[PDB]
Amino acid sequence: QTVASHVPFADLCSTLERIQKSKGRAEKIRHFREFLDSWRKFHDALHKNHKDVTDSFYPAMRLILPQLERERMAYGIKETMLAKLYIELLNL
DNA sequence: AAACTATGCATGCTCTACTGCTTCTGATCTAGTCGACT
Repeated sequence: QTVASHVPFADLCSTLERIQKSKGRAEKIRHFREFLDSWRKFHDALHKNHKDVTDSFYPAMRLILPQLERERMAYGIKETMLAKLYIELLNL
């Protein structure tokens, strides 16, 4: 019953887009804090009955900070490979 | 004078081979990524 299974990726993408659009640091910090607080409240609500929980903010934190990813090996797809795959798949 | 048989022709179906054109597949080759070394 991980929290990440109830959080659409669209919400995280929208939060990141709002953070990027904002100019002042205050707005970015406010958006991130609101998202984290919502996640924490949902986590508390979900795990009321469970005693030992391994669920955390890792699923979103790893995506927010890809430069700190070490569990996942190199994807092997750089910009050129990604462009080639997009061209082939989209049938452009 | 009548019946049987040798001879031949015309045509459809089938195996077998050969020549040539087109397409598919195995083999011969450069770009991208990770890694080794110095």
